[PDB]
Amino acid sequence: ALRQPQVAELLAEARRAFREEFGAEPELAVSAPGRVNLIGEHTDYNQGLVLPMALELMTVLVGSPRKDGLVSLLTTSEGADEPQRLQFPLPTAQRSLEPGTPRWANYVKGVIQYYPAAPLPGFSAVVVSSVPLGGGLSSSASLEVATYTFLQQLCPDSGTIAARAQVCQQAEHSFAGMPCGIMDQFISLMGQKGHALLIDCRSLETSLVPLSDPKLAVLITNSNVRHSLASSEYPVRRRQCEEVARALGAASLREVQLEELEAARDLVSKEGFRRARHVVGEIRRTAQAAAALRRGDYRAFGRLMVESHRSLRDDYEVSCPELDQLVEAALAVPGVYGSRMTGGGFGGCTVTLLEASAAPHAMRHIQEHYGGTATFYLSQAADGAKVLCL
Ligand SMILES: O=C1CCCC2=C1C1(CCCCC1)N=C(Nc1nc3ccccc3o1)N2
Ligand SMILES: OC[C@H]1O[C@@H](O)[C@H](O)[C@@H](O)[C@H]1O
Repeated sequence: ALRQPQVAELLAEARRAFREEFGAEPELAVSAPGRVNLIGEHTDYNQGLVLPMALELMTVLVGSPRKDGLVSLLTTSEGADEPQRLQFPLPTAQRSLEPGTPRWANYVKGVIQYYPAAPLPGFSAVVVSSVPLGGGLSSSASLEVATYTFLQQLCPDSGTIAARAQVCQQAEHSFAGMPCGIMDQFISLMGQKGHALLIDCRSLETSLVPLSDPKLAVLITNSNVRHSLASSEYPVRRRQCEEVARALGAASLREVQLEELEAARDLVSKEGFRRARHVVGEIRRTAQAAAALRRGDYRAFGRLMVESHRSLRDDYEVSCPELDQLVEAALAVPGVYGSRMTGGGFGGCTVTLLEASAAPHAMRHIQEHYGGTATFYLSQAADGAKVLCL
């Protein structure tokens, strides 16, 4: 059985908690979703192509401006580290915000710190989410983009959608010590109901690709494991990629194709060569997968998904036995087109494209084959960041 999601239920929860917490009805509501990457993994920081969609799993901030220049936060999200409440003054020229405890508030502090428009007033907010915290569906990008979307109501920015992704990304880098690409923040902002989003991470061109055929489902399976390497080995992959680009005199691996890589094998470590083969291959597969998805060629799409996983398992070596066993189980189920790890790896989630009617059978079979305890979301493509005046 798939874990259910909510929206107005989250707003009502947010709202009740805020009224209890601050003695007044909140003035403002925002939402930003988590994401699944359908294909195009470890390409965003390589100026590659990614094809994410926004989930119905989302973060909701409910708040009001203050006159006293301080920020007061409650989260009801479980899994959030103690305390559930934090207050801090706004940063100034003299005194910047600092990352620390509790860690959940670092995402909000980071976005406030890098917010490009003045004057930013203080505010009171309640934070809720259905995005499982650090389960591999970009809970942190959902919190950053919801925060960003809230600040825009306190003090409108004059900029682009990418500029806002970059701020949220700077918060992730500087306040959470995770040097991510733009994919997660970009999809949280840019998502549309019934669409995946093709992101060119070189040009920052985006295209909404239809994905709401009722005979098709996206099954997210959470391994409910996260090896420490998810955190430590992510920045290592970015450096090895930079090292290969650098060796080949390329601005980025986007500029490099397997032929040029094959010819500069002497110029690069055995592992360097493996990381680049995945990225160069993964960029190709993502363009092929976009072309496939448009035609409604799910069989081809699924094949490209399996190739992405094999590449991530063997060349990028960012899978783990848990994810591999989850992908093995999925590909054994009749009506499954394809399965792969999604996001950073070393745990988190798999994404499976399958005929809707196969989902019940696939969930039973994945669970019985999974040596741990799997969690399931059946995900339609959802809207990106929204605002509701209360
Ligand atoms: O420990 C890690 C390791 C790296 C991945 C990651 C975490 C934690 C950090 C804060 C405490 C819980 C776990 N949280 C997130 N994301 C997040 N999204 C949130 C939305 C609403 C409220 C709180 C939220 O925390 N990501
Ligand atoms: O495709 C791998 C992805 O890993 C995520 O953890 C990261 O936040 C994204 O920016 C992207 O690099």
